[PDB]
Amino acid sequence: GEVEYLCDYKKIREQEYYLVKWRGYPDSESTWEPRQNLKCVRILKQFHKDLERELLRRHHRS
Repeated sequence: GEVEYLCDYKKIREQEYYLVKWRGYPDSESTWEPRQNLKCVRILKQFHKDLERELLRRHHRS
């Protein structure tokens, strides 16, 4: 299975999950996958940096 891109992130409650858009599936077929299922470290880093910037934007608002 190859991750094309990550769509979202959640943590319940110790366990982290990622909404994964799979290569060869349409966008609406993305599925939630626990961190250990995934090998795509570059994509994870880019995803996290992107989200970090958005939370920082929000932190500054306050």
